[PDB]
Amino acid sequence: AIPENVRIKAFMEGAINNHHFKCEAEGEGKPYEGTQLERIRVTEGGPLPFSFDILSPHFSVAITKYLSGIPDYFKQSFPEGFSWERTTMYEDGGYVTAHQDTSLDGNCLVYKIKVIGSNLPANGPVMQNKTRGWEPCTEMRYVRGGVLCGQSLMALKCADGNHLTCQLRTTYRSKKPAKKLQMPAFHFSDHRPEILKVSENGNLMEQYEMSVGRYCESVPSKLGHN
Amino acid sequence: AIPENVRIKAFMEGAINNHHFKCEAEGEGKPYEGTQLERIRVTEGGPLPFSFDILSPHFSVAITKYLSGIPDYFKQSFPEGFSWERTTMYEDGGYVTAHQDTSLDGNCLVYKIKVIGSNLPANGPVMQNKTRGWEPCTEMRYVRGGVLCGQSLMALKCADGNHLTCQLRTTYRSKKPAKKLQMPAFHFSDHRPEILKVSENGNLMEQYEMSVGRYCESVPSKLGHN
Repeated sequence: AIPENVRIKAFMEGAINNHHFKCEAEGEGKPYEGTQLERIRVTEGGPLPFSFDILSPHFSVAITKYLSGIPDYFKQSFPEGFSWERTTMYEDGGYVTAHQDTSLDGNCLVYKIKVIGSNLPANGPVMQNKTRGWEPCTEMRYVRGGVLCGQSLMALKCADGNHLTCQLRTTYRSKKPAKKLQMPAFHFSDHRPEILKVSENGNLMEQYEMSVGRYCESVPSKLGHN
Repeated sequence: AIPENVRIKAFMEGAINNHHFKCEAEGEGKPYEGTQLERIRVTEGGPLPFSFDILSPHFSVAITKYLSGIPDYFKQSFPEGFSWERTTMYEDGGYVTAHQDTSLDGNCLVYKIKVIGSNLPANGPVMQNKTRGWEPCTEMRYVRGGVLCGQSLMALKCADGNHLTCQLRTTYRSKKPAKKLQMPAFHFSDHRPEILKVSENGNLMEQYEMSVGRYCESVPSKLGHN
């Protein structure tokens, strides 16, 4: 009860260091193959005076290839849908909070996103546009207080060859009650967001992502643990 | 120039919430298979009034199966060796600092470890000794300041079914000069430390680990990145 191919519509509203903007996205994904493409236009407040990379991971967790029979908390949540709240702390003091709602309308995923960022250094790589996109990352996921939690570390490539790192904490909340859901055991999700193309003078980004839900298979347990 | 079969000698000393302890370990590893085993004896401050799990990840990064031809910063550093410094911040306020010196004598690796932990909640899982070992984890590794940096998030299982999480930051420092080293690109390492057995009335822990160095292979790049 999510189709194997869907449309995506997203609407973002936010502020980074008090610079307000809006975006709208139109795209498509394959929820069970874990692949998706979004064409994201900054409709208000652009071209942005800061790196678009900081917005990228706020623009799709129902689209994930879940391996090893791990229960899919997101796909299970339809038709009701879900939401999430995230906090991102950058190692240089940048601090980004976000809230998102996800619903499904026929074959269209609809996302509403609020992002507020503060305390980004004025002369850091984000405010100066010196960043070159994200490394892939792995997010840990586990159940806490009856909902799903995630955390990950991410690394942003910089022009000079450094990485700028951050820590993400997400609470995912199904709009179904807990007793209607099969909850997963502790596991991981890998993510790989990439900007494929920038046009309209920085106002139109084509962004691809793939994500995979799995246990750790590289290192087997001697105790039969996942 | 590190043998396929090595002995491990490790010596750890420190205090957690002002509870002094000391440990000696004897063990063995296969540096290219990424597998190892330490038999860890608590020789002072036993029986530990806190969970031994918080010590576990401080007891071996020369032992890693490196895939995809990634340059091995640690195996390259012999015969000179290397050291590391780490900080671990637990989500409940617990805070642990550590430093370590690693040398190779014949086929014997020798570790000297200093570990200091403070601000651990008195009624938290660690000090109540109510943890059940670590989930496997994924560390990101990248170059900074001419040395190697690592970061990870780890998750401790608790008796009540919850997880207590923490963030690690590690600076790894070769004793070879940089111009003698082939530096790796951004990559990951998976680690899985497990307690296989406990004996001598709780003063002897047998601890197994496997580590794998790698890129993210589950989510292919569309831009030809690793």
